[PDB]
Amino acid sequence: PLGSQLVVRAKFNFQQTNEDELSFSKGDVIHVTRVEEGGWWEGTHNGRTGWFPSNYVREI
Ligand SMILES: [Cl-]
Ligand SMILES: [Cl-]
Ligand SMILES: [Hg+2]
Ligand SMILES: [Hg+2]
Ligand SMILES: [Hg+2]
Repeated sequence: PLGSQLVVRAKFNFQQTNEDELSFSKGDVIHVTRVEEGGWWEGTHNGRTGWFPSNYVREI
């Protein structure tokens, strides 16, 4: 559970590949909540929480 206040911006549109993943549109800002090796981070956006590809975002 990330303690710092990391925010990222989506570089692409992402359709969740699983129910536990975050769908989002290019330009959306995501608040990172978990960061695990493997390329998938967990995050929040508009009250929704889930995993997403870390290579789809740019740290703000
Ligand atoms: Cl969205
Ligand atoms: Cl948005
Ligand atoms: Hg992956
Ligand atoms: Hg969203
Ligand atoms: Hg939003």
